[PDB]
Amino acid sequence: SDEQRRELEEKIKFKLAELASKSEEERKEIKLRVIAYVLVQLEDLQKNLSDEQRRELEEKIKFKLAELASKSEEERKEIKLRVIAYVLVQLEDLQKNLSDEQRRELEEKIKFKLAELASKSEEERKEIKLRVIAYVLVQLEDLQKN
Ligand SMILES: [Cl-]
Ligand code: NA
Repeated sequence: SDEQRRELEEKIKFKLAELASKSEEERKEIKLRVIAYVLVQLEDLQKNLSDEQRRELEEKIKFKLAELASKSEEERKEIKLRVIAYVLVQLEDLQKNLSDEQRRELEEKIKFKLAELASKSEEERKEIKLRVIAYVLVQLEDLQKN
C-alpha cells in the first residue's frame, strides 16, 4: 500500500533519528551488530531454501549490487543508512516479541557471526557488508510490493 509505504518510511527515518545522537564508536558497533544479525538470518534462510531458490536469490543479490555500483557515494551512504535503520526496526520488534530464551540464542548466534566477521580480511569484510546491504535491499524490494 502507499499508506503502508509511508508508515515504514517514517519508522526508518525515526530509527535513523536515534542514530544521530549516538557516537561514531557507538554507530560503528551498531552497524556491525546489524550486519552480523543479517548474516545469521541469511544462514538460517539458506537452510530452509532450495538449491534453485539459493541460486535465484544469489543472483538477486548480485543484480542489486550492480545497481549500487551505479550510485554516488552520497546515495550509497544514504542507502546504507536506510538499510541499517530498517534492520534496527526489526531488531526493535524482535526485542519485544521474543522472551529471554530466544533472545539468548540469537545474541550467541550474533556473537558467532561477529567473531566470524572479525577473522576476515578487510577486502572480504567490505564484500560481506555490501552483500548484506544488497540482500536487505532485495527483501526490502519484495516487501515494498505490499
Ligand atoms: Cl556503502
Ligand atoms: Na578474508
